[PDB]
Amino acid sequence: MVSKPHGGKLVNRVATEKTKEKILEEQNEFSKVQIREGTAIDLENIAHGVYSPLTGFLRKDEFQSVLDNMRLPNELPWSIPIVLDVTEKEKNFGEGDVILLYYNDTPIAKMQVDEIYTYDKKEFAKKVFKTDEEAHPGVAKTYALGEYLVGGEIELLNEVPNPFKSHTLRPVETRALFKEKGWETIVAFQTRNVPHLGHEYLQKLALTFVDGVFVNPVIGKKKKGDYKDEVILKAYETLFEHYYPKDTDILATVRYEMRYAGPREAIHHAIMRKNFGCTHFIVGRDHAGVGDYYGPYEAQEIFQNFPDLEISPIFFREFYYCKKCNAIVHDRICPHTSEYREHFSGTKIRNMIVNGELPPEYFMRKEVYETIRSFENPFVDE
Amino acid sequence: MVSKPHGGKLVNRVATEKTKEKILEEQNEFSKVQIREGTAIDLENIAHGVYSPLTGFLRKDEFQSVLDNMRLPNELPWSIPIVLDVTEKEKNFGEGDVILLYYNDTPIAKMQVDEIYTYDKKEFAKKVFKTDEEAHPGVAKTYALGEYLVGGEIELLNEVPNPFKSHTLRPVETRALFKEKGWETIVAFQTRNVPHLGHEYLQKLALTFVDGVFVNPVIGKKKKGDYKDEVILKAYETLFEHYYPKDTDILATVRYEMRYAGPREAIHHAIMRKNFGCTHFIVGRDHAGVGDYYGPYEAQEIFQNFPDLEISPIFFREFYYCKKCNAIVHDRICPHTSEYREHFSGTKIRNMIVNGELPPEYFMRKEVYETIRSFENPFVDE
Ligand SMILES: [Zn+2]
Ligand SMILES: [Zn+2]
Repeated sequence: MVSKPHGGKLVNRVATEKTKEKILEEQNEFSKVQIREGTAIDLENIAHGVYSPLTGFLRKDEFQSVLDNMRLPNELPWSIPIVLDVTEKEKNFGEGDVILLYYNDTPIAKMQVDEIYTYDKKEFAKKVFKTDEEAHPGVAKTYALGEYLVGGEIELLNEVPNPFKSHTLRPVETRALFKEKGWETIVAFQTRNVPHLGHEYLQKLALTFVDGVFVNPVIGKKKKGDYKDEVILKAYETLFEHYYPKDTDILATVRYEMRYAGPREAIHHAIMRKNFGCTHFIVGRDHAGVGDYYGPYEAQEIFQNFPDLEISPIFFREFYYCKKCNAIVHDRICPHTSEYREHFSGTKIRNMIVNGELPPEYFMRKEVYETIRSFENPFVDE
Repeated sequence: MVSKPHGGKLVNRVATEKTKEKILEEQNEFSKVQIREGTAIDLENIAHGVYSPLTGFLRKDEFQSVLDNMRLPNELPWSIPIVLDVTEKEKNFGEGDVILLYYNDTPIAKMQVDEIYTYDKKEFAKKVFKTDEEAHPGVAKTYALGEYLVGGEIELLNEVPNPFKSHTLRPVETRALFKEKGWETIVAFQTRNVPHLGHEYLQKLALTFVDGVFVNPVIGKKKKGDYKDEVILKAYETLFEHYYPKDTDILATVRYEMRYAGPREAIHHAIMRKNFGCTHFIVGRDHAGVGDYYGPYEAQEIFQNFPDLEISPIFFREFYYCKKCNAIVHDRICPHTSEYREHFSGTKIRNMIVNGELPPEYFMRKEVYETIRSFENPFVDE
């Protein structure tokens, strides 16, 4: 098969050097609106076509459509609302104006404001997140938004500084990379942790029916205790060098603030990976879900409502390392009792390292452990 | 699918207790013909339906058809000639007579002689074995046969004494066993050696797409150096107990003298396994072939000429244990050089044990080794 960008064509909303030049000369005659970091990232994903066919923030009819149907008005799958919020005090502009969107003191984007509209916060929250419980991070963030959403097209002037720009290839680059290597089918594997054997098992299992693997670590906010992103990248570089043939794998990052919308977000992740050029998308259990809100297989079941998605989700059956079979196996072929079975848990393996323990090599490749240990502190303190 | 016996129906040519009674009272009025042990085994396989639809030894038109087309006159696949040979001196009978076939001083079968015919030994040999080189065991055995072949139906009175009768279930028993366990698809795995990890890998790999596995050790002539058959059976019993879930495997023996006909014999083995009730038949490299006569994949390629065989051959791609991946892998997913790779060789593993060495556990399950070692001598001295 061939991977076509969501909506037919890859969006490019980067500003010409002529536009960025004049904007900053004439910036005092443009209303400024402050945005959060998550939004500045959304704006680079719009500009670089990661959110194709979006060309800016959603207008009213599109927002309502996304809430009610997870589709755009024209029926194209779209499941995560991409919106810009302002309060009454922050609203120093009107419909038709051109405004500048600032992150701190940096102008990130100019925006042609098409529509300024209101919304029901309780409907927003319940429909996106399937709950109106304030304990849910996303419901809490929805309830904190400004009263007004602002729809219209953007042009990217500046982007938030990225330490790993070298790894952050945009969709036009990953597509050309797939084509150079002769890959017609490509499987996306999304992660925010170092690779364990379970991860490798799935990726090499996909290698049997797909030409290549696109490992796509997400750069986002870090809880205290997570692996530093540098660590995830170096660990994966060690894995590929030592255990993968050379023309089977591509590693590039993408910046994206998780909304923890559960199954509604798995569709979004598939759309982003489609835009990168992928034909297939591995989906695991509890994907982008928050415990006690979404079922483990919920994020798999939702793809039944999107036959038209044109990227193939891949669901794998349960598996575990067996210490008597000495192999990754499954219940159908292994008769051994629970003490021989080791289920893979990125969290248990991380806590091991945090507690000063060595993961067995049926959990973690020796060389991957040595790479993690080569950092004086591989974990975020903030 | 459902497994139907070759030709539609399972042959039973066992003699009634009334026939065996009178035959031995009136034996002095029946010509006796001495047969080889291989032939007495052929006769039990005919009687118990292992050779369905055969009901005795082939007549002239059928023999010619099998040589030229590997099919019976009615076009049914049949590839190995099942014939009874006598010399001029041994021929104490005529067409229409009823004769007794003796192995030593034991009457094994009575036979209604339909046809006594001649044949060209050089054609026989070249067509069955693809060579007329006397160095080929089968060509040498063909050249030693009596000048006359004898066609006609048999009835089994006595069979060669079998130490493992308890394991030698006939096709009517294995079919009923499959049905009792609810297996609709069954895969045959044929062997004459103890199980190594490669064997287990294939059998459990088949378990993913088939309901059960039918491991079918062949009892036949033993070269000096082979494992005793008792050892193969106990080793497999240890393997299943320790590494297989309980309702996935069935182990029964069959007695059969290999003709070393290469690909022509792989079709015969599939027909025998079909008659046992199997739907699928694993075929490995150099199956029933003699080195420097048949290609490694020759025995796979021949099934292209038998679409109508109604038992599905299974061909597996190359694989090997990797001592850095620590797993059975393949070239597509493993980049490591030749010193990390261990290809499975039942012969190399046997020579290890003969030379007093311990096979690594990536070659042989600890418990399987301990079972073999539990015999004071696990190898045949003659
Ligand atoms: Zn096990
Ligand atoms: Zn390897």
